[PDB]
Amino acid sequence: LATTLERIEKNFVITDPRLPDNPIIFASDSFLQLTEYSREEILGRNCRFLQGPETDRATVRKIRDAIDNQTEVTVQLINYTKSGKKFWNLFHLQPMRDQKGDVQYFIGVQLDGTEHVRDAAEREGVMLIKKTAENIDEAAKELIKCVVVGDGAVGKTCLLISYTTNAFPGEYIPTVFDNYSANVMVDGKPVNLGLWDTAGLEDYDRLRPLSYPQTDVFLICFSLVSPASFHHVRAKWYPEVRHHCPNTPIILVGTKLDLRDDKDTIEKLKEKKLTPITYPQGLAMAKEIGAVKYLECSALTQRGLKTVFDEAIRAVLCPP
Ligand SMILES: Nc1nc2c(ncn2[C@@H]2O[C@H](COP(=O)(O)OP(=O)(O)OP(=O)(O)O)[C@@H](O)[C@H]2O)c(=O)[nH]1
Ligand SMILES: Cc1cc2nc3c(=O)[nH]c(=O)nc-3n(C[C@H](O)[C@H](O)[C@H](O)COP(=O)(O)O)c2cc1C
Ligand SMILES: [Ca+2]
Ligand SMILES: [Mg+2]
Repeated sequence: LATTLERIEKNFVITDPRLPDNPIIFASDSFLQLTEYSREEILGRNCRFLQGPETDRATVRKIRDAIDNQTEVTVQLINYTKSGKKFWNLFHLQPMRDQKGDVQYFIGVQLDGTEHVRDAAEREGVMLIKKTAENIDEAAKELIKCVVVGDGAVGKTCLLISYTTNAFPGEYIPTVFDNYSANVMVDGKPVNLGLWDTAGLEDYDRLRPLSYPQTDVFLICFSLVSPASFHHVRAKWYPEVRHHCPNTPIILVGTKLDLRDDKDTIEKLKEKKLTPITYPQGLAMAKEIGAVKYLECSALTQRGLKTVFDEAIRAVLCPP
């Protein structure tokens, strides 16, 4: 079918207006190059970070008004790179609607230059960016939406960071919402996967479901070394997901696989009169909640990590 997003060699972002402050959920390589930001630095944030001292605030208000009214707009305004380099941005914004006809995303295309353009030059630029926006809209239809839920501190953010950047973040900072992207080869075909990271904390219960509409697959995560997090799969995560999304495939993911055989961890659990969750126990839970797959992984060693996302995609593309 249609091209994937990574083949569109233009500056653009896609945002999710259902989440607080309409954050970026996809950014093109060209946009990264233009703006000097890393992908993780800007995914999960509102695009206003591009603005600065010389930006015309009236023009910014036009953009806000268009977003609020869910209509397209085309403007020119001064923006800045991460290092403070000024550029002119011939900017086009348009809503992307789902099958029903409701707004699902906003698409924004930037044509960068060194001055405000007019007459013929303006007309040419506007035509180019509008065409680009239409190509993005077609390609974005196949963006797979995967939402990751589970208790606080089970490793949701670490596994996303490990998978998408091969690093390990370490120092625990609780998440509100954040987003990650991956282009994954599945049976020799490129697939764009969007990953919505969410807050495990119960006090975020009223916000979390803002991420749920139009989800293609859920990963419900629990730590293999926290029996409480495992029990919460049955008591909390499964029922919450099913309440909003009765028919969406779930993959059950056991995290921190590397700690299941860790001597200190086993000893600490023993002090609490507990033991790690075993593979057979995790599998039985998966069957209980009707998960299409049960998988184990470590963000630290990356063991099993690739398979998680490969199977998330297959759960959507290859539904038996
Ligand atoms: N040994 C080991 N530690 C891990 C692994 N994954 C996460 N951790 C540790 O667990 C802590 C919590 O990880 P996070 O990914 O931030 O937890 P979270 O699930 O995103 O928590 P919330 O954002 O609050 O919902 C991290 O500080 C890591 O040090 C892992 O695979 N192996
Ligand atoms: C799809 C999308 C792309 C955007 N791209 C830019 C951009 O390239 N440059 C910019 O200055 N603002 C951009 N914005 C506008 C800001 O995100 C924000 O909507 C604007 O600053 C007005 O809202 P605010 O007053 O709350 O900041 C974009 C918005 C969306 C929805
Ligand atoms: Ca981010
Ligand atoms: Mg997190």
